[PDB]
Amino acid sequence: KNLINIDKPIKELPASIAIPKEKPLTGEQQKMYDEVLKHFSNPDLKVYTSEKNKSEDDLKPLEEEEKAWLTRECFLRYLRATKWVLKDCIDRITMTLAWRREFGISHLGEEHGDKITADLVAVENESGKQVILGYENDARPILYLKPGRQNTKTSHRQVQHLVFMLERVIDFMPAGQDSLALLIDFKDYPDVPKVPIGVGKEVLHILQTHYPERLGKALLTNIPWLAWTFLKLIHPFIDPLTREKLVFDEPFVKYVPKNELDSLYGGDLKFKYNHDVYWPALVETAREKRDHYFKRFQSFGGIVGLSEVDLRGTHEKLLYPVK
Amino acid sequence: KNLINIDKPIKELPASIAIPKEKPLTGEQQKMYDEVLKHFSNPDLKVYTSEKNKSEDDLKPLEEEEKAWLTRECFLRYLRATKWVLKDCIDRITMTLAWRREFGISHLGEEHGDKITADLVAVENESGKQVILGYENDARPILYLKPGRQNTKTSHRQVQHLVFMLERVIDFMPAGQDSLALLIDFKDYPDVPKVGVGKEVLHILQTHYPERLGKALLTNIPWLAWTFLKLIHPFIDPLTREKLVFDEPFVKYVPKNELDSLYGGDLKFKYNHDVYWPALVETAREKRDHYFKRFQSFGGIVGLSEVDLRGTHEKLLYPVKS
Repeated sequence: KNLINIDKPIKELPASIAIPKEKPLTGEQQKMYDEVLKHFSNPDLKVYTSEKNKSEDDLKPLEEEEKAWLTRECFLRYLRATKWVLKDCIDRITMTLAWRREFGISHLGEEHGDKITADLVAVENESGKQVILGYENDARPILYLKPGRQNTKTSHRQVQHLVFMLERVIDFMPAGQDSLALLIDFKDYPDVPKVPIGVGKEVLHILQTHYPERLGKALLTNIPWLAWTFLKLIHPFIDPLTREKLVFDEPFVKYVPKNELDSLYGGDLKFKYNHDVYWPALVETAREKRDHYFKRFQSFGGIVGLSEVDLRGTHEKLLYPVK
Repeated sequence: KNLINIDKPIKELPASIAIPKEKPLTGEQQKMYDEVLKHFSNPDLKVYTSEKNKSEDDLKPLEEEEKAWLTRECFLRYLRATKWVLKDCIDRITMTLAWRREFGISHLGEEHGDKITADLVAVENESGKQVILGYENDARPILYLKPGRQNTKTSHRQVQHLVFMLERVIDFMPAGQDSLALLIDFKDYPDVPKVGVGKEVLHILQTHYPERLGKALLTNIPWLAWTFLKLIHPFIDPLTREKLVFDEPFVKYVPKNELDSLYGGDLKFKYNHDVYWPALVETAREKRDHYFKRFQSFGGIVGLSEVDLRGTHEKLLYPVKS
């Protein structure tokens, strides 16, 4: 039958998928990067404790978990997102640090004090409306979004749930990659009892402001007829780089290995969502990844600027020693 | 209290809305335009009789009603849409002529032989899912699209209906304007009985109606869809996103006395098919009769200006270069 029955996240990137080569930095880009590193490596630096309630009178230094989040690639994502405008890059990183503090995820895990816990959001995922499973052609972990399986009413918890899953998919990043792939299925799921808007604006703000360069590819399917037409109509007018991220009306297998894809979309993975099995496995797997990540961070001096290639790897010597 | 009950299309652009003056052409654009004019003014020109069934062995000369469609502004719309690439402009105009013939609308009206008649598509508009009414700040006639009021099963007739309405809003273009404004309401309408096409509609819109979308005002957008629009919006080229309007008071773009009260305007409009449809069709018909009569009075030649065809002044504002 060729189908592979699976019910838990795939812990590692298979050796069959190579890690895409990283685009090189120009002498000047390398110079701006050093400026960002210097700024955040300042032992006296203090940052706002909140984004929404930002106050020049309430600043706090970088904690250890924050220094571990301020990585080489974190700097690069912001540098590229702000089009290498040093001042904007610094400001954005600072505001995301403030937001992570206000939102309750600045500690890199509930085990370090995060207010956003697995138990807090677990109910939101009981119908499997979001699933982390598999990796695509460019080694990007896959996040399935199935709005047609909505099981709860509009609430702020829905936002915390989304942020939690995004942070988890990020934990699943293999060494050498920092972008994810979203597979969005708009189909209606009647088997899922439907529950009987402010959240939209907060979701948008978070996605556009605090997760720069995370969208590697977006695979769309079962798009509503009318929505499809509007996408086709505006498509010729979307910036080249962005349009290349959008994939639709194409074989998903063309972008995702067959054994890494849900059979529901042409792959070989016979996946059925079972909460009492999938959720505990996801949380634990993510936990082990961050434990390793944080342990490496400490073994390398616990300083700002370390590379995620090194933090997520096991090689003895640093591939990217800090200047 | 300050509302106005209305149940039929507004026939003329009010004197209170000025027609935006057009930008003059550069010496180079002018040169290219003359090229288009020369090509389509060729007395020996023959063009395909169909787009989908295009055949080099089946070419027919331009009929009188087609020369009337090949206006100065028709050439310019295609020139602008093809980024002033002569070869592309000429090819596109030719395929649209071929498409209009195959689709059944190459005669400028059922009165001249159009296969697409008002009677043919009338039922598609019974629930008022599309309405032509009013003009906005830039004198663009307004076309309302209420997909939540769908009253029929999917079919090619729905396509014919859409094309018919587009051709009608074009008949409503005031002299000096050739772009329309679309007001789309995605709200669901339960009070309306419920129940490739999508691909055909896309092809027509993207290929045979260049530069017609002046403004697209959107409202009652679904939450999830709204998020995607906001997310991709920063990456849409400037000119295109300026055309899109949402999360803004429509009155900012449409005079209140030209806007449906459901969206903040003062027009209290209720769709009554037996009243609205006959008026729309007749008004459009009268506009087409005038347009064609003017065309004939000016020699019935290719290249005439829609400003002159839709106006009443005696002397031409845009004489055709001999």
